Amino acid sequence: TKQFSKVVEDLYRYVNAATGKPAPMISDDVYNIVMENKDKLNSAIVYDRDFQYSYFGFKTLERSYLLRINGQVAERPQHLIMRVALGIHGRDIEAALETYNLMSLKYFTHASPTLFNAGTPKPQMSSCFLVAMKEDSIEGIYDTLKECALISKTAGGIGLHIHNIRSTGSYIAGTNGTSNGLIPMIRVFNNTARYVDQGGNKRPGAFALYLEPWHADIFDFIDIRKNHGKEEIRARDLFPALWIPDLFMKRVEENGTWTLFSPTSAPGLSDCYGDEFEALYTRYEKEGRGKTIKAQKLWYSILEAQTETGTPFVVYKDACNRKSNQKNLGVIKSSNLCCEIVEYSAPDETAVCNLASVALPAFIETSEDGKTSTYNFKKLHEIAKVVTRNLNRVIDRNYYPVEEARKSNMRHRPIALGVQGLADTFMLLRLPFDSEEARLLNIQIFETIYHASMEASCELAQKDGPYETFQGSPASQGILQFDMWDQKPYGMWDWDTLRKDIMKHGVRNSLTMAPMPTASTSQILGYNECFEPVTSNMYSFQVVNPYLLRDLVDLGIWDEGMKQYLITQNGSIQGLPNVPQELKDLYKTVWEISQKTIINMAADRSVYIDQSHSLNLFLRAPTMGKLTSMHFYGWKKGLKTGMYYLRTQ
Amino acid sequence: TKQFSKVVEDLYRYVNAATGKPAPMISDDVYNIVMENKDKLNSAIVYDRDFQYSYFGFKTLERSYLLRINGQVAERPQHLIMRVALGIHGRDIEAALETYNLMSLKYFTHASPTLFNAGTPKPQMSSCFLVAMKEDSIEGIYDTLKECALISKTAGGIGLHIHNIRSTGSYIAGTNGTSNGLIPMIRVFNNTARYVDQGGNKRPGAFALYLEPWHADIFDFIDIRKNHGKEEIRARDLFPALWIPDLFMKRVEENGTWTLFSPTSAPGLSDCYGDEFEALYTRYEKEGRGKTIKAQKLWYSILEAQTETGTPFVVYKDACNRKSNQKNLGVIKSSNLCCEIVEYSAPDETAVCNLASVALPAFIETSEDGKTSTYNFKKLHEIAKVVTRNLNRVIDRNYYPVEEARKSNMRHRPIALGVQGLADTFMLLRLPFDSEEARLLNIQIFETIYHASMEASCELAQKDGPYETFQGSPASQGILQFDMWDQKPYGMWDWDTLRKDIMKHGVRNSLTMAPMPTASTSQILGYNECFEPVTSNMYSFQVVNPYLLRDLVDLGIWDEGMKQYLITQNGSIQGLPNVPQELKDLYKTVWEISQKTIINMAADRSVYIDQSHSLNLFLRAPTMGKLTSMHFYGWKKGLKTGMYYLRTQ
Ligand SMILES: Cc1cn([C@H]2C[C@H](O)[C@@H](COP(=O)(O)OP(=O)(O)OP(=O)(O)O)O2)c(=O)[nH]c1=O
Ligand SMILES: Cc1cn([C@H]2C[C@H](O)[C@@H](COP(=O)(O)OP(=O)(O)OP(=O)(O)O)O2)c(=O)[nH]c1=O
Ligand SMILES: Nc1nc2c(ncn2[C@@H]2O[C@H](COP(=O)(O)OP(=O)(O)O)[C@@H](O)[C@H]2O)c(=O)[nH]1
Ligand SMILES: Nc1nc2c(ncn2[C@@H]2O[C@H](COP(=O)(O)OP(=O)(O)O)[C@@H](O)[C@H]2O)c(=O)[nH]1
Ligand SMILES: [Mg+2]
Ligand SMILES: [Mg+2]
Repeated sequence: TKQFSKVVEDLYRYVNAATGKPAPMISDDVYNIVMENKDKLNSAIVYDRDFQYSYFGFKTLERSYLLRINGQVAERPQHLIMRVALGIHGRDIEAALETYNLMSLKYFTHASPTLFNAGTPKPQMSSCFLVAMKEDSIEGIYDTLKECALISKTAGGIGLHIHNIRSTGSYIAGTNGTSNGLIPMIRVFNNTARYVDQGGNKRPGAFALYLEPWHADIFDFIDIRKNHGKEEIRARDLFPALWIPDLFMKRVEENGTWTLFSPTSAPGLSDCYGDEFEALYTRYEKEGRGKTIKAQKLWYSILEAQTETGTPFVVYKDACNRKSNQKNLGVIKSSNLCCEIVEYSAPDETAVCNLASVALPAFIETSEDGKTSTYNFKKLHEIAKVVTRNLNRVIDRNYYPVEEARKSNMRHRPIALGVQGLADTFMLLRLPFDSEEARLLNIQIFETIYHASMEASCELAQKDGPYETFQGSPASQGILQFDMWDQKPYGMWDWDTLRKDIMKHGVRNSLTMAPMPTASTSQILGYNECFEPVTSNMYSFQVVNPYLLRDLVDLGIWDEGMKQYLITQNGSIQGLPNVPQELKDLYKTVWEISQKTIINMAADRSVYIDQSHSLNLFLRAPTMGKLTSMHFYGWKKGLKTGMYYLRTQ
Repeated sequence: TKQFSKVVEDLYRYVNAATGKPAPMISDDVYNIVMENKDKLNSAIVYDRDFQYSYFGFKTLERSYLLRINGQVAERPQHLIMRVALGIHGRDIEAALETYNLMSLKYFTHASPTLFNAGTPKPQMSSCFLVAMKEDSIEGIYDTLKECALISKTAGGIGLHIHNIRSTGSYIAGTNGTSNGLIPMIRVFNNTARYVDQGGNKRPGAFALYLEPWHADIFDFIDIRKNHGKEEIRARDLFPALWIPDLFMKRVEENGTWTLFSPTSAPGLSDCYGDEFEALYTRYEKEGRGKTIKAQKLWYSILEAQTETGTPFVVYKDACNRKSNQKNLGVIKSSNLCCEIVEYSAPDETAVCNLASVALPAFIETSEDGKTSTYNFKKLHEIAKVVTRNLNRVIDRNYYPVEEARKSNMRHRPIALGVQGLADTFMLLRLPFDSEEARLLNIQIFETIYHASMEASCELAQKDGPYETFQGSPASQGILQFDMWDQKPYGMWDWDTLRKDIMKHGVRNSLTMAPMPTASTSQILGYNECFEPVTSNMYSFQVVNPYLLRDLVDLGIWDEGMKQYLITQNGSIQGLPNVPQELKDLYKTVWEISQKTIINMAADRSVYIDQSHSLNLFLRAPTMGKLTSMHFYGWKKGLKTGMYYLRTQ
């Protein structure tokens, strides 16, 4: 079917034939809206815009995104986009059309759960949940398990922190028995992640687990992904993530000692950070409450697990807490599944985020005369304020799987904007990733996205009031993200006036920035993942980097001896017979870029990031000394997410 | 320590040294009682009675029963017995001493959880829980999981019925996904049984699962114990039990069809029985709601699973429901872990039982002159009324792990008396198990235990009122167990007067009889398990049946050629060179007794059994035809528990 209202009509009237059950795929209010504005909405749609998707991006859309009736596809990409626009915007037709246009022209896109569920009856548009283990008891464990199950019924990944659970051998009152510890309890959770598929479909598993490196069960925990296992000791479908206090990095650097506690013989450690933590830790240590070991014995094991599995993830507890606008809430005990979100959670508050990404290439414009291109920072600023408003709408229109998630979200209203196609943007603008021009561009991009999102949230706070927990926040006092890094902003945008308005009117959102992986939403738009360099100049069907391809032909030098060398060399063009140094410098693979520049750039953009970002590390010829220096480099650079995956060859 | 109050004192003042935590092992009221009656209670104890336990029975007591302080034993058997007596009886010192005496002289014993926890702070003295799957939803599954976890924190086995859970492929509303079915949900439960050890001690695993043979997931379910598995398809630590409607046995016998439904496409089947079930089933069948198959295809698979694993257990739904005094409550959906308990359960009611067993040998008395022995039915009657009162006390003094278990138990007050050492009783009295004299003795024993327990409960109903749900019950109408089998009682006891009193005054207990396996409590007292024949005349340390041993020597014929033949022949004396036919007939192994006599005897005693009993079947040279005839034999004999385990050689 062409006509959109006709498509909506089918979707809405759909009935499951195998069961005789009316199975509507559109909500009542979004049906009524479409029908009450059929002519406007149908004639707004430009189907020519369906041809903006590459063969692969469209096949990503077809396989898992466009709504289906009886297994056959029912939605054209333009129909999905308008459905999302209405689901987000409802009655505000003006904004719906604005978002339809911006999205269909590929200026930005919303995270997968949004694309799946916006305008449908069960509108669960959130990607992230961070859950607190409720209590160190069988009941608390099982209330928490139930909660993960209920959340796993819907789209979205889970970060779960377990710092409060009794380690192996700890005592259980009213029985000569002792605790089994973390591993056997992790196994239960792993099994629940395997069971709750949403049925029998394909994105299954995936809980990230958060632990501080002092927990006595740590050596087994970091190893939960080891493939050569002792079998029952592992958790195949779960991800270990380390919640590292500075003290640990210090002890490792000093080649000193590290002490392992059960939370029960050393209470309160995860409910403080910084100097208060170091004082409590050091006191417990001297009081003989734990099992002292050599710091570097744990370190060696961490690196060994990382080298082999790519995990555990590394997120610095102290950086996260010290530099968070949610610090008036209490101590943040975890990140999330992909290490971008940094939000407070408690037994009654399960932190949620809704994400979107701005497509960075869309703002490159030659508009001057011929050839020479610039970057439209003004349009970016403009779009980022649109994306900001959309994500607030989503907050209010979202259906929450559990009450801890609704209570959390309505209270603090956190939002997460990110990017895709940074590599595309550098490549188009003739900038090497490690160039000074790339370094500058990365700072200014993140500056304007942050400023925009903050300005738009301040405007929303004027219309609607600040978020419930604004007062007492570092924003209420004028302390914006970069301030908490003790830096002046780059200064492309007027921060004094914005800060002046925040202090006066509030912001609508406790948080706004968390550049995410964009793993599937980068494929729809056809750009490179988030903020990371190209991994290979040969996609695989087998595709060669389009900006590379173009360049080779313009030089004549593209034959077959060129096509074969690329498949040989893993899409690297370094040390290749007849290629200019300019291309070599431009089309470096991530394996060919100084992991130090990656971390520098990460640290530069990080002053404009409210939350954190999913920072993969790529080591070509990996060693323990090499990896050690990347961890400590990022740690001293003040990073929140020292490391997402360790990807290796 | 000798002195009991001194032993109590230590137990009560105990402190966990590893943690500095006061870890009392006696309750406050039982401490105060002991101290307030020290002289009476200490001088009541006869330590000479500790020598009534065989080497093996005492080592059973030492290993897991007598309370420990720092791993060292702290309790003499006489101390445990008095602790149980007080835990059960509290302030009623008279009854405490009565029970101490009867128990220490080995007239009866209480079930393991009682021996473990009576008089201790967390007094969980129940052995059995039957749990209802709460709802066909992720929430209901997980509320139920939590509940099993909480119950598995304490002693006792669980029967769980799952008839209401959507089979594989069934539809899930608000998602193109479909159900995973029973197997993946069973796997979750299996994993929770493995986790909740009570810590790190030794009786772990064990949930029995109840399903009607019409559930579409049945072929995989019956196979959950198969050792040669497809791995993830199994549930190693759980037990399948079949809840079989008569219709199924009919269809199998008629070589007809059997139809498999999801509970969602055929609702209400587990919430009826008998003719109402057959009408609803047959209607669903004709309406095309299920997947028709040949009855005998399911049958063949059942027998194949049973032959290999010993499971599933077989309990007849219709026999259980038709012949239950709890039938005014609603339709009973399961038995329990060992197939003795038949009690109603609902999402808000989790059926509980407290068990004890009467030691059948203790009532044999020569008292006449010389040699000739009789059986004291009058003393048995007397003791069984004591055991009855004790188990009511336990109801009121028990600590319930979950509120569904307390609500259930306080309402209907079910009790479960059983026996051990029936084989000992036959062997002592010179009766072959398959003799007419054994057959008679089995009937009269079960008659007097039933009558006693009923009389004592009627007396309690006069003191305390009938149980909440007495009115409307078959007991309130004069329908006692045997009446529901359309039989006159054997007539050793005056049933008219008892029935007359019940009708007038009520009974305290909805149910009273459920002969259980006695697996460990038969070893303490040193008798053969429950009501089953000796399996071998050679225990194994290696011990030969004591009544056999004695007989051989009295005949001279006991050398070493005799000792070696017994270890050869698996403790069988059939076809053995120089042994009288009288001994052969007396010391038949269970493998040498007509499984038909077993079932006859089972069916005779079953008219005096309120609930059911744990009826193992023993097939020497097993075939599908042989097994088939035992199942149908027991089914037509009207048995509730057609089969507990299939034990084989
Ligand atoms: C019962 C049980 C608990 N545990 C763990 C889970 C919890 O983290 C921890 C204690 O939980 P719980 O024992 O359920 O909580 P509790 O009320 O008994 O607390 P306490 O005994 O200390 O007063 O023990 C096991 O590992 N295995 C078990 O069998
Ligand atoms: C969500 C989910 C449910 N199930 C099973 C568990 C339940 O038995 C059954 C439905 O449970 P639920 O879907 O949790 O209950 P519901 O509110 O969605 O009920 P319905 O959709 O039919 O209105 O599906 C799975 O096997 N896998 C899954 O991923
Ligand atoms: N459950 C689940 N959630 C995921 C997965 N990948 C990403 N997410 C969630 O979505 C967020 C970012 O997703 P991203 O990789 O950018 O992909 P996108 O949401 O499809 O655009 C993370 O913070 C996760 O919580 C997954 O494989 N499983
Ligand atoms: N959890 C658990 N419960 C059991 C086990 N064996 C028996 N039970 C429970 O106790 C009841 C009868 O136990 P029985 O075998 O006679 O042994 P006893 O309770 O130790 O005397 C059953 O109905 C079960 O619910 C076991 O191995 N594990
Ligand atoms: Mg507790
Ligand atoms: Mg439901």
